[PDB]
Amino acid sequence: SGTVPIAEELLARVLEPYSCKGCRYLIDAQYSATEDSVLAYGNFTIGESAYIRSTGHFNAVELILCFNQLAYSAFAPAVLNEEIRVLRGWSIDDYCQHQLSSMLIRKASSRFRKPLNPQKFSARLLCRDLQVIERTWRYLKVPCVIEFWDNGGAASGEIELAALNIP
Amino acid sequence: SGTVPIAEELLARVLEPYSCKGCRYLIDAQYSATEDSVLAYGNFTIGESAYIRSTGHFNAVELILCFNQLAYSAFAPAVLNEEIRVLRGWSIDDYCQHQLSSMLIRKASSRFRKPLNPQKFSARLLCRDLQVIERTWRYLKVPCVIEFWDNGGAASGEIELAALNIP
Amino acid sequence: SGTVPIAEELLARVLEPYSCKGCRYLIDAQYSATEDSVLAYGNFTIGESAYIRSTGHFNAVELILCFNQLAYSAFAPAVLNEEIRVLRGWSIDDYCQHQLSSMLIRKASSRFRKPLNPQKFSARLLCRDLQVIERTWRYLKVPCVIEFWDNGGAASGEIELAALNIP
Amino acid sequence: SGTVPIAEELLARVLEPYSCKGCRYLIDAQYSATEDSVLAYGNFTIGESAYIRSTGHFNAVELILCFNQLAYSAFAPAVLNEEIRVLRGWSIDDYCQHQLSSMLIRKASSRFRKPLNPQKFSARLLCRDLQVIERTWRYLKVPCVIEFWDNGGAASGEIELAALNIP
Amino acid sequence: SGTVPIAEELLARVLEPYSCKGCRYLIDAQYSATEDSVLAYGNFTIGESAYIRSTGHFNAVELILCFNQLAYSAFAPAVLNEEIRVLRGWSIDDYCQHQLSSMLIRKASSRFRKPLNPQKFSARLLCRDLQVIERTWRYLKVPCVIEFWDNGGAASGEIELAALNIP
Amino acid sequence: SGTVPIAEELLARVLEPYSCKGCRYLIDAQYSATEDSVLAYGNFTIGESAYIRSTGHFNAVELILCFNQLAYSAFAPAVLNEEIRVLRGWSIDDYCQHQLSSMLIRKASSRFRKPLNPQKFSARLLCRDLQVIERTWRYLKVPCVIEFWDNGGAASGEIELAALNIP
Ligand SMILES: CCCCCCCCCCCC(=O)O
Ligand SMILES: CCCCCCCCCCCC(=O)O
Ligand SMILES: CCCCCCCCCCCC(=O)O
Ligand SMILES: CCCCCCCCCCCC(=O)O
Ligand SMILES: CCCCCCCCCCCC(=O)O
Ligand SMILES: CCCCCCCCCCCC(=O)O
Repeated sequence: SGTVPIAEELLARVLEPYSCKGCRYLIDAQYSATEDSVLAYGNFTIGESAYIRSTGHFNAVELILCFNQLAYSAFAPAVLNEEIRVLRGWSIDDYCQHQLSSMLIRKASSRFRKPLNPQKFSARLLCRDLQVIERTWRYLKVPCVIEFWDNGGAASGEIELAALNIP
Repeated sequence: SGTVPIAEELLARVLEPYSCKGCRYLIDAQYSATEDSVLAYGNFTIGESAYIRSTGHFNAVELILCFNQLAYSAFAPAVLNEEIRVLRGWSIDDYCQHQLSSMLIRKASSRFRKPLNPQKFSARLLCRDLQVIERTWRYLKVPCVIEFWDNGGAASGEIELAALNIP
Repeated sequence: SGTVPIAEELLARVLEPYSCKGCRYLIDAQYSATEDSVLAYGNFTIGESAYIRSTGHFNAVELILCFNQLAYSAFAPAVLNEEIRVLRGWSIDDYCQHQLSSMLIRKASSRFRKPLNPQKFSARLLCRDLQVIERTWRYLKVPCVIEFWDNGGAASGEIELAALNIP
Repeated sequence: SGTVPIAEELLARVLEPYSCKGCRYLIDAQYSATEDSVLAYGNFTIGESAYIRSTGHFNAVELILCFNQLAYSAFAPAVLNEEIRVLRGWSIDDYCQHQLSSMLIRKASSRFRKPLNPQKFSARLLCRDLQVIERTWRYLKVPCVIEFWDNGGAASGEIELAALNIP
Repeated sequence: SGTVPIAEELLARVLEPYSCKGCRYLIDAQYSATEDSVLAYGNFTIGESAYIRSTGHFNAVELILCFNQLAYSAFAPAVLNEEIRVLRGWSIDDYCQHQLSSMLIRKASSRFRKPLNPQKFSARLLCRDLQVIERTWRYLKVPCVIEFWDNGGAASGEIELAALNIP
Repeated sequence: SGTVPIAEELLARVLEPYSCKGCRYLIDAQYSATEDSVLAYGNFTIGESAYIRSTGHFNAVELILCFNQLAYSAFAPAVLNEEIRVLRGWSIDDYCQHQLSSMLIRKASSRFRKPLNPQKFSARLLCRDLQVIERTWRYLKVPCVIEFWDNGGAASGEIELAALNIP
């Protein structure tokens, strides 16, 4: 690993958009960062779906939901301790103002094996080769890789984000 | 096209899992079917996210949410008028009992261009080469293709479903 | 890891060429796959050499023998669940017809430290950057990397395969 | 060349470990030797694989198998006529007691072009710069170079042996 | 890992420049090597600073000191068992004559989180893409990556070495 | 420049941690200061390494060692004449009690060209945009820039310090 924990209450701030909806599923997380890469791990629980009755399983909607929360979370301390080069110039204040409106999934790719236990599961996340793209929109493009597990069970994805304001 | 409409109140039954959560986004839909293929079109609106505060845009979570609703919906009249061969033996009664627990996204692939207007948008859906797979689980595998639009804007995906009970 | 197990009796089918000769040495295996990569782990035992009297150690012939069995095995479920892109179009039926005649070692590179216990040992295998080469022969070229251990002990190799029919 | 033949029945003694398994493939051989080098040539045939069903081709396992037999064979008369300096002190009696347990492949490197006819083929072998290494094990290290042919067809390798007892 | 241990007394020889100054801090180490890469792990203790009174913590000077010792150490057995290609032609005798004068840090990059316990800590080291550069000086350039830990605590660096004589 | 000299015997007090170890290398220094910046110049000599036998050159360990001494030294008169705003409230008495335990290198970045003559060399140092950071630790963060020269020869670095007590 080589990863430090992230303070709850940085998390709780970052994920308040979901918590004020009872949709925070990330219990705690640990990160590590460089000039151009972040690695994070998180532990999750799903009490109830906000959107459908009750599947009694994991869903694909919740994979995404958990990826968002972890990515959101993993980039917080990086930005704060100013470890991401391309993002120096953002305070954490900047980051939390640009969460909802300014950070987008461009393309994504999911795979599903043994259905995850929505109750106790975990994820590992790695975003790499971050690079800024100027034009008709100027965005930081963020290639990500995530993997879930828990009872066996696994899922994964390669998702590319766009983050809209920067630097 | 070559597609018939689907009665609301078949829809309303099928999508009640989302409606009882205020998360039905499919306004109406039209389908067409064969031995082994379904084509559907739908019109959507998103009043508010159930899960996050307010993005003011479309999300990836909602792409999936809309795909589910349309697929769910498109297969309803097919099963009822017994047009899907591999599914003859299901009443619509069977179908609605197997919605939540028995129908799953195996793998999926999303693409996003001009952000969709979450207020008034539409989708076109095509599932093809349905085929049953017996083994440690016996499922109908369902290769799907969907495309959204509205103001320009587009998104799309190739998602493979597993449906768990049948025939 | 992030790897699922492989059913014996898929194995037993795939490795029957060796078993009908009492030369199956792979006890069980676990794999993981992508568009263009496979990772597998296996556990081995050698009862007796088929070819020489008795060395009382591991040999280089048996390194190869074990690599073959694991590679053979690791690609089976990938092909079956159609996870390898370049190989979609093969059923598992195709695969088992092309095992003996159509899958070849082009070049290889071995290293040997602490002699492996031929009785209880294990391997880790990773094939990557698979790519098809058309010409006077049309083959899928398969760059592989394997490592053995057990009592300490280690061996390894970088072997390139050619698989002759496809796609 | 500049090479003398090797008596069958020296061969037959040396390769009995394989013959008692029906795995002797070296038909006859010729050698030449110096203080510190051996050159050998051999002619081979493979009736059937001992280990797999039937490939109908050459394999990599059999390349090694043939290298072993030829190396084993080429060093026999050298040791007997006491031509290898570092090995004087071994009778041929010593040599045949240390075959199985005491002679090992450290590292190896194979290349494969036109598939060899397993029925009628030949090899040329050259081991050079033999040198003894004392330590936690005391071995004679033996850098070797071999090349096969037959119908065209070629294969080759640079293999390093360790021989464990000496002098 | 996949790494063998390194004999103390190879270490003790290699690190004598520091030991004769009471500044050897590497207790033991394990390595693994290829044509062009070395991986090593080590365990350290710092009894007292040689240079300053007493900080009661880890320092940056000691990070470097430990990196040197581990790199010095990790390359020893590689060179001896002649596993590094570009360095074949050096005996270990060559290596120990070129330690002090001929091996240099060109550029380096350090990061520090939770202060390391100078008493019991460890490191992981990986040097890769070694390549020789001829000119006004002819050096082997050696891109390295190291990471420390122990009580939590972490530090890391990307340091590039120049080694001056070779091959 | 625009810099005043610093009295030896302020130096000698500040650097006693190194001198009592025969590791003071700063001969004399000159500084200049503002509300939030210090500039210093120093002249150095290295009699012998404390830690290794004898390289006959400059090392990276000694770059750091010299940076510490100069930074340590440059901040002394600033604090004394109370010129650093964020540090007013420290006497020089405070400063010398917090040297060893309370002043740390967070991250650092070194570059090396023409090897410095360890006998007669000089440095130029500039720390800027000092700013206090409250939290789980409350530190003054100190971004620094240093450059060495002497016979040509140059080295440089951007090092960030943390100073732990203040104000
Ligand atoms: C500046 C890099 C930002 C990385 C974290 C953003 C991840 C958020 C994922 C998108 C969430 C959403 O679409 O609502
Ligand atoms: C029998 C074919 C069923 C096709 C409609 C099923 C689509 C439902 C998509 C999965 C929804 C979910 O994961 O909650
Ligand atoms: C299509 C990729 C096939 C990968 C598995 C083939 C590995 C078999 C190794 C060669 C065995 C032999 O030479 O008999
Ligand atoms: C003393 C030199 C011995 C040279 C002949 C030994 C070659 C045998 C090759 C290894 C065979 C094996 O691993 O079973
Ligand atoms: C030939 C590659 C040598 C790798 C080991 C050298 C590492 C030594 C680091 C430099 C030590 C010093 O500057 O005193
Ligand atoms: C209050 C600012 C203090 C600036 C001088 C501190 C520089 C000391 C550098 C760190 C020395 C060490 O790690 O031992």
